[PDB]
Formats: sequence, C-alpha cells, structure tokens
Amino acid sequence: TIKEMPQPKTFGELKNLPLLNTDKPVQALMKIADELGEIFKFEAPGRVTRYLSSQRLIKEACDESRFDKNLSQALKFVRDFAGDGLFTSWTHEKNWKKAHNILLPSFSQQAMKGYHAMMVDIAVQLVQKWERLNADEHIEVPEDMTRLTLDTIGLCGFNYRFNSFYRDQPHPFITSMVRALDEAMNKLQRANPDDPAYDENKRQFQEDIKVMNDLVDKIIADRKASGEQSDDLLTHMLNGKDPETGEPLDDENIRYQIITFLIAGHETTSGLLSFALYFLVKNPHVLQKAAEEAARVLVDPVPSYKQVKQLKYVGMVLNEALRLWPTAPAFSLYAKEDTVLGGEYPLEKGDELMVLIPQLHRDKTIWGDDVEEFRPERFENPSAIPQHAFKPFGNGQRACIGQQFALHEATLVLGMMLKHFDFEDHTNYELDIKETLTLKPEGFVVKAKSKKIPL
Ligand code: HEM
Ligand SMILES: CCCCCC/C=C\CCCCCCCC(=O)O
Repeated sequence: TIKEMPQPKTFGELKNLPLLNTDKPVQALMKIADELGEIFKFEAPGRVTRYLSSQRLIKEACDESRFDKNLSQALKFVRDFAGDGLFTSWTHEKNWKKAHNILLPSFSQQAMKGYHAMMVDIAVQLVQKWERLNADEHIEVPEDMTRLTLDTIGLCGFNYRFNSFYRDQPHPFITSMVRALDEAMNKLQRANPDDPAYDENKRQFQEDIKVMNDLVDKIIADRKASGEQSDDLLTHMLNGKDPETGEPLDDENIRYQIITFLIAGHETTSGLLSFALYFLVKNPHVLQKAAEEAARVLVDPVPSYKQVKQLKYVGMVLNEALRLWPTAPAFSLYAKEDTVLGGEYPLEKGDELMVLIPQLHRDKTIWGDDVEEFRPERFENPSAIPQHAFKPFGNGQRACIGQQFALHEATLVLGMMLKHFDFEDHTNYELDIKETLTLKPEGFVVKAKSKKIPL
C-alpha cells in the first residue's frame, strides 16, 4: 500500500509556512521530525518537499542512480551571491563538473601537507592571543574560531591575510556574509516577498553582496601584483584547465568560486570547533582524555602534518560533535526519475527530498538508546558505522570538497588548544544554537588558563 504523506498543520493558503516563522528553522524541523517521524511533507506557497530523518530512507535518497543534488530554496537564495560556484551549482551544469575537475587537485594529501605550514601560522596567532589575555579577561569562543577559520582559508587558498586577529571588531566580510545568510534564511519564511517592507531588507542584501565582491576584487588585485609561484586554489581557478574540455574557468565563475570557498570554507569549520569545545568543556573527562592524547603527540612546540594525523582521539571528538550538530544541517535531492521511496512513498520525477542531517545522527536504530550523549568513543571503530548513517559532509559526487581541509585544520588547532590551555566554563553556558543556514553556538564563552608551555 501507499502511505499518505504525514505533514504538520496547515494554515490555508500559507500551508506549513507559518511553522517555519522563526530564528531557528532547522531546530524547529527537528522537533516536527521528532513528532512526525522518519519522513513528512512540508508544503508552502509554491514549493513542496519531504524532510527525511531515518537512515533507511536516507540511504535510498543517497543513491546517485535515483537521486541527484537539488538546489534547496535556501541554496537558491544563496545563489544570488554564490552564483554557480561548486556549492550552489546544479550537477548537470557545465561549470560544476568543470570547476570540480579544475579545483579538486587543491585538496590532495600532498596539498594538505603544503597548507599545514600556513595553518600553523594562524593557529599560533590564536594561542598567542589567548596566551596574551589577562586574568579578568575571557575568550569569546565562536568569535575567535571564526577569526581563525577565515584567516586560514584566506591564506591557504588565496594567500591573502584577513588579519582577523588584528581587530576586535568582526571583519567586515564576516558581518556582510552573516547578514546575507541570515536574509537568505528569512526569505524562506516570507509569505509575500514583494511587500514593500522587504524593500529595506533587499537594499541591505545588495549592500552586503557588494561588500563581499569588493573583497574578491581586492584578493584578485592583490594576486596580480605579487611575487608569486603560489600553488593554491587561486592559481588553480585562474590557470587550471578542465581536462574534459581543455577550457579554464571564466572570470564570472572564478569570482563565484572565491566567494564560495571563502564562505563554505570557513563558517562550517569554526562552527565545528566551537561545538567541539562546547562539548569538551561540558564533558571534563572526555576533555581530559583529548588533553593527554594531545600532550603526548604534540611533542614539538609547533605540530607537524604527521603528528596531526596522530591525534586520533581529538579527531573522534570532532566527529562526535559533528554527529550531534552538523554545521551544514542539510542537503537536498530530487527524484531523477519516477520511483518509490521506501517502498511506501511514490515520488514523481523532479520530486524534492530534504535530508535533516542532525536527525539522521540521532537515529537510535543505528546509534543506540543514547543518541543525545557526547561519546567520542562511538568512532573508535569507523568500520561499525553503516554507510548513510553518518552524512555530515554531503553525499556522493556532490560531497564536501574541502572535507579534509576542515578536519585537518580543526584537529590541528583543537590539538594545540588542549595542549596549551586549561578551559573553564566560567558561566555554565547553556547551549544556544544560532542559525544562519549553518549552525553555531551563540554567546559561548570560556576562560583559558595557560599551562605556560611555549611554541
Ligand atoms: C565541518 C566543516 C564542513 C562541513 C560540515 C561541510 C559540509 C558540506 C556539505 C554537507 C556539503 C554538501 C551540500 C549539499 O549536498 O548540498 C558540502 C559541500 C561543499 N563544501 Fe563543505 N563542509 C565543511 C567544510 C568545507 C571546507 C573547509 C571547504 C573548502 C575549503 C568546503 C567546500 C565545499 C564545497 C566547494 C562544496 C561544494 C561541493 C559540490 O557540491 O561540488 N567545505 N560541504
Ligand atoms: C555557497 C555558500 C555556502 C553554503 C551556505 C549554506 C550551507 C548549507 C545549507 C544548509 C541549509 C539548511 C536548510 C535549513 C532551512 C530549511 O530547510 O528550511
């Protein structure tokens, strides 16, 4: 039999839209998922899609033969400034595959070995900042993490120094980026977009998009006039040719790739580091574990690519935090052809599916009766994890291109942090997750007491 698609309350023409009227749509969806189960329909004026939570359905949606990446309404809005960069372009769009081939090289084992040096340059600035702090002062976690992350990707990928640590006030780019994301998020809940109330929001949107592009222009101009021979993402965007077409990326797309790597290559990571640290502080013994592991592997003042690969446990911390709170909370698919999801739900071609990643990682049938617990050990034997049970980095051909960059950076820094400081939850911070499409702990602050070890 065919099961009637379960779905939340409707408000006439508004459908389920009013349900999403909030600062935290994903978390709301999680609750609705909790109340409706493995799958439900969410309809709104014009659009309609199905949010999946269970692995059994996820594993199906994650079948390239039947489902390809769909641009969720969120991403459609992000396209306004991210254009057809990797993250926001359709699979069957010339620029995607092209850029994929052209840019992929910048994320190989060897490359990571080259980036590592610069990563440490930033990581040190961080430890330095935290070491230069005095008694009464405390650290603002996600603020400094984002500070770290943007600087790292900028240097590593474009050889441009945002110098985030040289400013107490948020780098302009960040400020405009968060606003553009936030607006993208707000548009999802809008009933009538043309309403002259949104006029202001639109003027501000353009404003922030322009600021982002202004930076791109500075990054490129800075590259032109420099003593080069840099083998980074930038030189690859500007020079690499897609071997399948022999053609290189056009300026319009190259721009899009810069914006894309600047945003995608920093936000999700800092969010990850913030959540990780949150959990470590809230789970002292796990912290203690990760602290010792670090203390013994990082024998050198400044960590090596290999020593970082030796930070087994801290990596587990990372995947656990990434399990409970996946920074990029969801990805979308579409029925490549008419089919039937789970043998119960009939899908027509082009039917949108939405994967609530944070829920998939709470599936007790996979993780057990304690899903809500921060237990790094769950990742002691990676082999145990059924595929499609842990999908924090997207799926298949359209998966995180920078995945390893993130984890290598996160591990490095998390390792160093635990190596040099005593972190105290001086405020018993209650978790508050701020949503800007991406997830991050807001107002998370701590105090780092020096172990007084140099670097
Ligand atoms: C913990 C951090 C990160 C998380 C959780 C994350 C997650 C993801 C996810 C879920 C997607 C797929 C979205 C979809 O299927 O619609 C994705 C795509 C992508 N990510 Fe990441 N990401 C992270 C870090 C990075 C970094 C550091 C870079 C680059 C330096 C990066 C670059 C990209 C790009 C370009 C894509 C588009 C891939 C494509 O569709 O061709 N990501 N990432
Ligand atoms: C290219 C720009 C960087 C990527 C920014 C967005 C990253 C991931 C998107 C997560 C979307 C989560 C959707 C929640 C909102 C909803 O479903 O209604």
